[PDB]
Amino acid sequence: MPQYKLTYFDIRGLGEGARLIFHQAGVKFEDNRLKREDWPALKPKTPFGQLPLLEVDGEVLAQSAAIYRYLGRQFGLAGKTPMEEAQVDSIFDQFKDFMAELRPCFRVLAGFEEGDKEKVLKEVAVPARDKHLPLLEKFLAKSGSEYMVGKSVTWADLVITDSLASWESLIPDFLSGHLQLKKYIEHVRELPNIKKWIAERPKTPY
Amino acid sequence: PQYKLTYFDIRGLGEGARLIFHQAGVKFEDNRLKREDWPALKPKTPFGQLPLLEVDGEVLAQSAAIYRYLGRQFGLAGKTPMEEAQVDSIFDQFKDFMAELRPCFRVLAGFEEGDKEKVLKEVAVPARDKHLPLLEKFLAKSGSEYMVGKSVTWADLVITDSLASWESLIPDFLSGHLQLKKYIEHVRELPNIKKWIAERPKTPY
Ligand SMILES: N[C@@H](CCC(=O)N[C@@H](CS)C(=O)NCC(=O)O)C(=O)O
Ligand SMILES: N[C@@H](CCC(=O)N[C@@H](CS)C(=O)NCC(=O)O)C(=O)O
Repeated sequence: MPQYKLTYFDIRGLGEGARLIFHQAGVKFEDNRLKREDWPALKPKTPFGQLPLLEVDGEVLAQSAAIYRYLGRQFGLAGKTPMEEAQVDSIFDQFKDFMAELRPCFRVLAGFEEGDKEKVLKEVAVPARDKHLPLLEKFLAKSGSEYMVGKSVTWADLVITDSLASWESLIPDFLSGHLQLKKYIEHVRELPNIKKWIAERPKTPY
Repeated sequence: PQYKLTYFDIRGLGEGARLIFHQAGVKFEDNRLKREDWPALKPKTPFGQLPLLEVDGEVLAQSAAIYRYLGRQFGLAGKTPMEEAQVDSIFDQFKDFMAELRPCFRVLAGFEEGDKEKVLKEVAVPARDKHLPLLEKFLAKSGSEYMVGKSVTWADLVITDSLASWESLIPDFLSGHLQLKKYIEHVRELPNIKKWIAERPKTPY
Protein backbone atom coordinates (compact mmCIF):
# COMPACT_ATOMS: atom_id res chain seq x y z
CA MET A 1 0.00 0.00 0.00
CA PRO A 2 2.39 2.71 -1.29
CA GLN A 3 1.72 6.44 -1.82
CA TYR A 4 2.46 8.07 -5.19
CA LYS A 5 2.89 11.72 -6.15
CA LEU A 6 3.70 12.73 -9.73
CA THR A 7 5.01 16.27 -10.25
CA TYR A 8 4.83 17.69 -13.78
CA PHE A 9 3.53 20.74 -15.65
CA ASP A 10 -0.08 21.17 -16.79
CA ILE A 11 0.68 19.74 -20.23
CA ARG A 12 0.72 16.06 -21.14
CA GLY A 13 4.28 15.91 -22.48
CA LEU A 14 6.66 13.57 -20.66
CA GLY A 15 4.46 13.46 -17.56
CA GLU A 16 1.50 11.91 -19.37
CA GLY A 17 3.37 8.63 -19.74
CA ALA A 18 3.33 8.07 -15.99
CA ARG A 19 -0.31 9.17 -15.71
CA LEU A 20 -1.33 6.67 -18.39
CA ILE A 21 0.52 3.91 -16.55
CA PHE A 22 -1.28 4.70 -13.28
CA HIS A 23 -4.72 4.80 -14.89
CA GLN A 24 -4.19 1.54 -16.77
CA ALA A 25 -3.23 -0.21 -13.54
CA GLY A 26 -6.04 1.55 -11.68
CA VAL A 27 -3.55 2.77 -9.08
CA LYS A 28 -4.39 6.05 -7.35
CA PHE A 29 -1.78 8.81 -7.14
CA GLU A 30 -1.48 12.57 -6.65
CA ASP A 31 -1.42 14.12 -10.11
CA ASN A 32 0.42 17.23 -8.95
CA ARG A 33 0.20 19.52 -11.96
CA LEU A 34 2.52 22.44 -11.28
CA LYS A 35 1.82 26.10 -12.06
CA ARG A 36 4.48 28.08 -13.94
CA GLU A 37 4.37 30.29 -10.86
CA ASP A 38 5.83 27.56 -8.63
CA TRP A 39 8.47 26.17 -11.00
CA PRO A 40 11.26 28.67 -10.19
CA ALA A 41 11.19 27.75 -6.48
CA LEU A 42 11.04 24.00 -7.08
CA LYS A 43 13.64 23.80 -9.88
CA PRO A 44 16.77 24.11 -7.72
CA LYS A 45 15.37 21.53 -5.26
CA THR A 46 15.02 18.88 -7.98
CA PRO A 47 17.72 16.29 -8.78
CA PHE A 48 18.51 17.48 -12.32
CA GLY A 49 16.63 20.78 -12.50
CA GLN A 50 13.72 19.26 -14.43
CA LEU A 51 10.38 17.46 -14.32
CA PRO A 52 8.71 14.94 -14.31
CA LEU A 53 9.45 13.62 -10.83
CA LEU A 54 7.92 10.64 -9.05
CA GLU A 55 7.61 10.62 -5.27
CA VAL A 56 7.32 7.17 -3.71
CA ASP A 57 6.62 7.41 0.02
CA GLY A 58 8.72 10.57 0.14
CA GLU A 59 11.61 9.31 -1.99
CA VAL A 60 12.23 11.21 -5.23
CA LEU A 61 12.94 9.68 -8.64
CA ALA A 62 13.71 11.79 -11.72
CA GLN A 63 13.89 11.04 -15.47
CA SER A 64 10.66 10.03 -17.24
CA ALA A 65 11.81 6.72 -18.75
CA ALA A 66 13.08 5.55 -15.36
CA ILE A 67 9.68 6.55 -13.98
CA TYR A 68 7.80 4.64 -16.69
CA ARG A 69 9.84 1.50 -16.10
CA TYR A 70 9.57 1.69 -12.32
CA LEU A 71 5.79 2.04 -12.48
CA GLY A 72 5.59 -0.60 -15.20
CA ARG A 73 7.43 -3.21 -13.16
CA GLN A 74 5.49 -2.35 -10.00
CA PHE A 75 2.20 -2.86 -11.84
CA GLY A 76 3.09 -5.91 -13.93
CA LEU A 77 3.07 -3.91 -17.17
CA ALA A 78 6.74 -4.48 -17.97
CA GLY A 79 6.78 -7.96 -19.52
CA LYS A 80 6.41 -11.53 -18.27
CA THR A 81 10.10 -12.49 -18.50
CA PRO A 82 13.55 -10.85 -18.08
CA MET A 83 14.10 -10.93 -21.86
CA GLU A 84 10.62 -9.52 -22.47
CA GLU A 85 11.29 -6.62 -20.11
CA ALA A 86 14.41 -5.94 -22.15
CA GLN A 87 12.48 -6.10 -25.43
CA VAL A 88 10.06 -3.56 -23.94
CA ASP A 89 13.03 -1.34 -23.05
CA SER A 90 14.43 -1.89 -26.54
CA ILE A 91 11.41 -0.72 -28.53
CA PHE A 92 10.92 2.33 -26.31
CA ASP A 93 14.57 3.34 -26.74
CA GLN A 94 14.04 3.23 -30.50
CA PHE A 95 10.92 5.35 -30.03
CA LYS A 96 13.13 7.67 -27.97
CA ASP A 97 15.60 7.95 -30.87
CA PHE A 98 12.70 8.85 -33.15
CA MET A 99 11.47 11.48 -30.69
CA ALA A 100 15.00 12.89 -30.47
CA GLU A 101 14.61 13.94 -34.11
CA LEU A 102 11.17 15.52 -33.81
CA ARG A 103 11.00 17.21 -30.40
CA PRO A 104 13.73 19.82 -31.04
CA CYS A 105 11.52 21.08 -33.90
CA PHE A 106 8.25 20.85 -31.97
CA ARG A 107 7.82 24.54 -31.19
CA VAL A 108 8.44 25.78 -34.74
CA LEU A 109 5.86 23.20 -35.81
CA ALA A 110 3.43 24.18 -33.06
CA GLY A 111 3.96 27.79 -34.13
CA PHE A 112 5.37 28.90 -30.78
CA GLU A 113 8.75 29.66 -32.37
CA GLU A 114 9.46 31.66 -35.53
CA GLY A 115 10.48 29.45 -38.44
CA ASP A 116 9.69 27.78 -41.75
CA LYS A 117 7.20 25.03 -40.93
CA GLU A 118 7.19 23.78 -44.53
CA LYS A 119 10.99 23.48 -44.52
CA VAL A 120 11.14 21.62 -41.20
CA LEU A 121 8.52 19.12 -42.39
CA LYS A 122 10.45 18.23 -45.54
CA GLU A 123 13.96 18.47 -44.08
CA VAL A 124 13.46 17.01 -40.58
CA ALA A 125 9.99 15.63 -39.82
CA VAL A 126 9.12 13.56 -42.86
CA PRO A 127 12.55 11.97 -43.22
CA ALA A 128 12.53 11.05 -39.51
CA ARG A 129 9.00 9.72 -39.91
CA ASP A 130 9.98 7.72 -42.98
CA LYS A 131 13.00 6.14 -41.26
CA HIS A 132 11.50 5.29 -37.88
CA LEU A 133 7.86 4.30 -38.45
CA PRO A 134 8.78 1.29 -40.61
CA LEU A 135 11.13 0.16 -37.82
CA LEU A 136 8.40 0.43 -35.17
CA GLU A 137 5.94 -1.31 -37.49
CA LYS A 138 8.47 -4.05 -38.29
CA PHE A 139 8.98 -4.71 -34.58
CA LEU A 140 5.22 -4.71 -34.05
CA ALA A 141 4.94 -7.44 -36.69
CA LYS A 142 7.30 -9.74 -34.78
CA SER A 143 4.63 -10.13 -32.16
CA GLY A 144 1.54 -10.95 -34.20
CA SER A 145 -0.21 -9.88 -31.02
CA GLU A 146 -1.59 -6.33 -30.86
CA TYR A 147 1.39 -5.06 -28.83
CA MET A 148 5.12 -4.54 -29.33
CA VAL A 149 5.96 -7.27 -26.83
CA GLY A 150 3.78 -10.07 -25.46
CA LYS A 151 0.05 -10.70 -25.65
CA SER A 152 -0.89 -7.94 -23.18
CA VAL A 153 -0.26 -4.19 -22.89
CA THR A 154 3.01 -2.84 -21.46
CA TRP A 155 4.13 0.62 -20.32
CA ALA A 156 6.00 1.15 -23.60
CA ASP A 157 2.73 0.63 -25.47
CA LEU A 158 0.93 3.24 -23.37
CA VAL A 159 3.57 5.96 -23.76
CA ILE A 160 4.38 5.32 -27.43
CA THR A 161 0.80 5.32 -28.71
CA ASP A 162 -0.12 8.46 -26.76
CA SER A 163 2.87 10.37 -28.10
CA LEU A 164 2.33 9.18 -31.68
CA ALA A 165 -1.35 10.11 -31.39
CA SER A 166 -0.40 13.63 -30.29
CA TRP A 167 2.20 14.05 -33.04
CA GLU A 168 -0.50 13.09 -35.53
CA SER A 169 -2.04 16.46 -34.64
CA LEU A 170 1.12 18.46 -35.42
CA ILE A 171 1.93 16.66 -38.66
CA PRO A 172 -0.76 15.86 -41.24
CA ASP A 173 -0.62 12.31 -42.60
CA PHE A 174 2.03 11.48 -39.99
CA LEU A 175 0.75 7.89 -39.89
CA SER A 176 -0.50 7.79 -43.48
CA GLY A 177 1.02 4.67 -45.04
CA HIS A 178 1.26 2.75 -41.76
CA LEU A 179 -2.10 1.19 -40.88
CA GLN A 180 -0.56 -1.46 -38.62
CA LEU A 181 0.53 1.42 -36.38
CA LYS A 182 -2.83 3.14 -36.82
CA LYS A 183 -4.64 0.02 -35.60
CA TYR A 184 -2.07 -0.42 -32.82
CA ILE A 185 -2.75 3.13 -31.60
CA GLU A 186 -6.52 2.64 -31.95
CA HIS A 187 -6.37 -0.57 -29.92
CA VAL A 188 -4.33 0.63 -26.92
CA ARG A 189 -6.39 3.80 -26.59
CA GLU A 190 -9.62 1.78 -26.71
CA LEU A 191 -8.52 -0.07 -23.57
CA PRO A 192 -11.24 0.73 -20.98
CA ASN A 193 -9.05 2.52 -18.41
CA ILE A 194 -7.12 4.43 -21.07
CA LYS A 195 -10.32 5.22 -22.96
CA LYS A 196 -11.77 6.58 -19.74
CA TRP A 197 -8.69 8.64 -18.87
CA ILE A 198 -8.43 10.21 -22.33
CA ALA A 199 -12.05 11.37 -22.05
CA GLU A 200 -11.64 13.04 -18.64
CA ARG A 201 -8.05 14.31 -18.73
CA PRO A 202 -7.48 18.06 -19.22
CA LYS A 203 -7.44 19.33 -22.80
CA THR A 204 -3.96 20.79 -23.32
CA PRO A 205 -2.11 21.82 -26.49
CA TYR A 206 0.56 19.12 -26.15
CA PRO B 1 23.54 -19.30 -21.73
CA GLN B 2 25.65 -18.34 -24.75
CA TYR B 3 26.30 -14.59 -24.92
CA LYS B 4 27.25 -12.91 -28.20
CA LEU B 5 27.80 -9.15 -28.49
CA THR B 6 27.85 -7.66 -31.99
CA TYR B 7 29.33 -4.19 -32.55
CA PHE B 8 32.12 -2.45 -34.48
CA ASP B 9 35.86 -2.50 -33.69
CA ILE B 10 35.66 0.72 -31.66
CA ARG B 11 34.50 1.15 -28.06
CA GLY B 12 31.56 3.50 -28.62
CA LEU B 13 28.22 2.15 -27.42
CA GLY B 14 29.36 -1.47 -27.37
CA GLU B 15 32.02 -0.94 -24.71
CA GLY B 16 29.33 -0.66 -22.04
CA ALA B 17 28.34 -4.28 -22.60
CA ARG B 18 31.94 -5.50 -22.62
CA LEU B 19 32.66 -3.78 -19.31
CA ILE B 20 29.57 -5.32 -17.70
CA PHE B 21 30.61 -8.80 -18.86
CA HIS B 22 34.19 -8.49 -17.63
CA GLN B 23 33.18 -7.04 -14.26
CA ALA B 24 30.92 -10.06 -13.72
CA GLY B 25 33.56 -12.44 -15.07
CA VAL B 26 31.01 -13.82 -17.53
CA LYS B 27 32.27 -15.19 -20.85
CA PHE B 28 30.88 -13.90 -24.15
CA GLU B 29 31.72 -13.78 -27.84
CA ASP B 30 32.98 -10.24 -28.42
CA ASN B 31 32.04 -10.15 -32.11
CA ARG B 32 33.64 -7.05 -33.64
CA LEU B 33 32.26 -6.50 -37.13
CA LYS B 34 34.17 -5.35 -40.22
CA ARG B 35 32.71 -2.49 -42.26
CA GLU B 36 32.78 -4.96 -45.15
CA ASP B 37 30.07 -7.01 -43.41
CA TRP B 38 27.78 -4.18 -42.27
CA PRO B 39 25.73 -3.81 -45.49
CA ALA B 40 24.64 -7.47 -45.39
CA LEU B 41 23.84 -7.49 -41.67
CA LYS B 42 22.08 -4.11 -41.37
CA PRO B 43 18.74 -5.11 -42.95
CA LYS B 44 18.70 -8.31 -40.89
CA THR B 45 18.82 -6.33 -37.62
CA PRO B 46 15.83 -5.00 -35.63
CA PHE B 47 16.46 -1.25 -36.07
CA GLY B 48 19.29 -1.26 -38.62
CA GLN B 49 21.96 -0.50 -36.02
CA LEU B 50 24.50 -1.96 -33.60
CA PRO B 51 25.13 -3.00 -30.89
CA LEU B 52 23.19 -6.24 -30.66
CA LEU B 53 23.23 -8.79 -27.88
CA GLU B 54 21.97 -12.26 -28.67
CA VAL B 55 21.47 -14.83 -25.93
CA ASP B 56 20.72 -18.43 -26.92
CA GLY B 57 19.73 -17.19 -30.38
CA GLU B 58 17.37 -14.34 -29.45
CA VAL B 59 18.42 -10.82 -30.47
CA LEU B 60 18.31 -7.75 -28.20
CA ALA B 61 18.91 -4.28 -29.66
CA GLN B 62 19.55 -0.83 -28.12
CA SER B 63 22.64 -0.30 -25.95
CA ALA B 64 20.88 0.92 -22.80
CA ALA B 65 18.45 -2.01 -22.89
CA ILE B 66 21.50 -4.24 -23.26
CA TYR B 67 23.27 -2.61 -20.30
CA ARG B 68 20.26 -3.00 -18.01
CA TYR B 69 19.45 -6.55 -19.09
CA LEU B 70 23.02 -7.70 -18.43
CA GLY B 71 23.28 -5.72 -15.21
CA ARG B 72 20.16 -7.36 -13.81
CA GLN B 73 21.41 -10.81 -14.81
CA PHE B 74 24.70 -10.32 -12.95
CA GLY B 75 23.36 -8.47 -9.91
CA LEU B 76 24.85 -5.21 -11.17
CA ALA B 77 21.53 -3.37 -11.55
CA GLY B 78 20.79 -2.36 -7.96
CA LYS B 79 19.79 -4.13 -4.75
CA THR B 80 16.13 -3.05 -4.69
CA PRO B 81 13.48 -1.90 -7.21
CA MET B 82 14.04 1.71 -6.16
CA GLU B 83 17.83 1.38 -6.34
CA GLU B 84 17.41 -0.07 -9.83
CA ALA B 85 15.23 2.85 -10.89
CA GLN B 86 17.83 5.21 -9.42
CA VAL B 87 20.54 3.53 -11.51
CA ASP B 88 18.33 4.14 -14.55
CA SER B 89 17.76 7.76 -13.53
CA ILE B 90 21.40 8.81 -13.23
CA PHE B 91 22.20 7.03 -16.48
CA ASP B 92 19.33 8.79 -18.26
CA GLN B 93 20.73 12.09 -16.99
CA PHE B 94 24.07 10.96 -18.38
CA LYS B 95 22.50 10.24 -21.78
CA ASP B 96 21.06 13.77 -21.84
CA PHE B 97 24.59 15.07 -21.31
CA MET B 98 25.90 12.86 -24.12
CA ALA B 99 23.03 13.96 -26.37
CA GLU B 100 24.61 17.43 -26.30
CA LEU B 101 28.14 16.26 -27.10
CA ARG B 102 27.94 13.16 -29.31
CA PRO B 103 26.41 15.10 -32.25
CA CYS B 104 29.58 17.26 -32.12
CA PHE B 105 32.05 14.37 -31.85
CA ARG B 106 33.10 14.12 -35.50
CA VAL B 107 34.02 17.82 -35.80
CA LEU B 108 35.85 17.75 -32.46
CA ALA B 109 37.61 14.60 -33.67
CA GLY B 110 38.25 16.00 -37.15
CA PHE B 111 36.30 13.44 -39.18
CA GLU B 112 34.06 16.24 -40.47
CA GLU B 113 34.82 19.86 -41.36
CA GLY B 114 34.02 22.56 -38.82
CA ASP B 115 35.44 25.08 -36.37
CA LYS B 116 36.66 23.08 -33.37
CA GLU B 117 37.12 26.20 -31.24
CA LYS B 118 33.58 27.48 -31.83
CA VAL B 119 32.08 24.08 -30.99
CA LEU B 120 34.03 23.94 -27.72
CA LYS B 121 32.89 27.36 -26.51
CA GLU B 122 29.32 27.27 -27.84
CA VAL B 123 28.38 23.61 -27.19
CA ALA B 124 30.94 21.45 -25.35
CA VAL B 125 31.95 23.74 -22.48
CA PRO B 126 28.34 24.84 -21.80
CA ALA B 127 27.14 21.22 -21.79
CA ARG B 128 29.97 20.30 -19.44
CA ASP B 129 29.26 23.15 -17.03
CA LYS B 130 25.56 22.26 -16.86
CA HIS B 131 25.85 18.51 -16.47
CA LEU B 132 29.00 17.65 -14.49
CA PRO B 133 27.70 19.38 -11.34
CA LEU B 134 24.46 17.38 -11.66
CA LEU B 135 26.37 14.10 -11.86
CA GLU B 136 28.68 15.20 -9.04
CA LYS B 137 25.68 16.22 -6.94
CA PHE B 138 24.04 12.83 -7.44
CA LEU B 139 27.27 11.06 -6.54
CA ALA B 140 27.68 13.29 -3.48
CA LYS B 141 24.29 12.32 -2.05
CA SER B 142 25.28 8.66 -2.31
CA GLY B 143 27.85 8.61 0.50
CA SER B 144 29.41 5.55 -1.10
CA GLU B 145 31.87 5.90 -3.97
CA TYR B 146 29.21 4.92 -6.52
CA MET B 147 26.14 6.66 -7.91
CA VAL B 148 23.80 4.20 -6.20
CA GLY B 149 24.18 1.77 -3.31
CA LYS B 150 27.45 0.52 -1.85
CA SER B 151 28.73 -1.51 -4.82
CA VAL B 152 29.36 -0.84 -8.51
CA THR B 153 26.47 -0.92 -11.00
CA TRP B 154 26.30 -1.08 -14.80
CA ALA B 155 25.69 2.68 -14.90
CA ASP B 156 28.95 3.35 -13.06
CA LEU B 157 30.87 1.22 -15.53
CA VAL B 158 29.45 2.91 -18.63
CA ILE B 159 29.51 6.47 -17.25
CA THR B 160 33.10 6.45 -15.99
CA ASP B 161 34.36 4.77 -19.17
CA SER B 162 32.63 7.34 -21.38
CA LEU B 163 33.74 10.32 -19.29
CA ALA B 164 37.31 9.03 -19.52
CA SER B 165 37.20 8.95 -23.33
CA TRP B 166 35.86 12.51 -23.61
CA GLU B 167 38.84 13.92 -21.68
CA SER B 168 40.78 13.57 -24.92
CA LEU B 169 38.40 15.56 -27.12
CA ILE B 170 37.62 18.36 -24.64
CA PRO B 171 40.37 20.53 -23.09
CA ASP B 172 40.38 20.33 -19.28
CA PHE B 173 37.17 18.30 -19.54
CA LEU B 174 37.14 17.42 -15.82
CA SER B 175 39.23 20.28 -14.39
CA GLY B 176 37.02 21.61 -11.60
CA HIS B 177 35.57 18.27 -10.51
CA LEU B 178 37.94 16.38 -8.21
CA GLN B 179 35.07 14.22 -6.97
CA LEU B 180 34.22 13.00 -10.47
CA LYS B 181 37.84 12.17 -11.33
CA LYS B 182 38.30 10.19 -8.11
CA TYR B 183 35.07 8.33 -8.86
CA ILE B 184 36.20 7.57 -12.40
CA GLU B 185 39.52 6.29 -11.08
CA HIS B 186 37.91 4.17 -8.36
CA VAL B 187 35.45 2.43 -10.70
CA ARG B 188 38.30 1.79 -13.12
CA GLU B 189 40.50 0.53 -10.27
CA LEU B 190 38.29 -2.55 -9.89
CA PRO B 191 40.42 -5.64 -10.74
CA ASN B 192 38.35 -6.93 -13.68
CA ILE B 193 37.97 -3.41 -15.10
CA LYS B 194 41.62 -2.42 -14.72
CA LYS B 195 42.43 -5.78 -16.30
CA TRP B 196 40.10 -5.36 -19.29
CA ILE B 197 41.25 -1.77 -19.82
CA ALA B 198 44.77 -3.14 -20.20
CA GLU B 199 43.83 -6.03 -22.49
CA ARG B 200 41.28 -4.33 -24.74
CA PRO B 201 42.15 -3.24 -28.31
CA LYS B 202 43.73 0.22 -28.43
CA THR B 203 41.15 2.40 -30.16
CA PRO B 204 40.88 6.18 -29.73
CA TYR B 205 37.16 6.00 -28.98
N1 LIG C 1 15.45 13.54 -19.87
C1 LIG C 1 14.43 14.12 -19.08
C2 LIG C 1 13.89 15.36 -19.78
C3 LIG C 1 12.96 16.13 -18.82
C4 LIG C 1 12.62 17.52 -19.38
O1 LIG C 1 13.21 17.94 -20.35
N2 LIG C 1 11.61 18.32 -18.72
C5 LIG C 1 11.26 19.63 -19.18
C6 LIG C 1 9.80 19.67 -19.55
S1 LIG C 1 9.46 18.50 -20.82
C7 LIG C 1 11.50 20.63 -18.06
O2 LIG C 1 11.54 20.25 -16.90
N3 LIG C 1 11.64 22.03 -18.37
C8 LIG C 1 11.86 23.00 -17.33
C9 LIG C 1 13.36 23.24 -17.15
O3 LIG C 1 14.19 22.48 -17.71
O4 LIG C 1 13.75 24.21 -16.44
C10 LIG C 1 13.32 13.12 -18.86
O5 LIG C 1 13.09 12.24 -19.73
O6 LIG C 1 12.62 13.17 -17.82
N1 LIG D 1 19.99 4.20 -29.95
C1 LIG D 1 20.91 3.23 -30.41
C2 LIG D 1 21.97 3.92 -31.26
C3 LIG D 1 22.82 2.87 -31.98
C4 LIG D 1 23.70 3.54 -33.05
O1 LIG D 1 23.59 4.72 -33.27
N2 LIG D 1 24.65 2.73 -33.78
C5 LIG D 1 25.49 3.30 -34.79
C6 LIG D 1 26.93 3.25 -34.37
S1 LIG D 1 27.14 4.10 -32.83
C7 LIG D 1 25.32 2.46 -36.05
O2 LIG D 1 24.82 1.35 -35.97
N3 LIG D 1 25.74 2.98 -37.34
C8 LIG D 1 25.56 2.18 -38.53
C9 LIG D 1 24.15 2.39 -39.10
O3 LIG D 1 23.27 2.95 -38.40
O4 LIG D 1 23.89 2.00 -40.26
C10 LIG D 1 21.55 2.54 -29.23
O5 LIG D 1 21.71 3.16 -28.15
O6 LIG D 1 21.94 1.34 -29.33
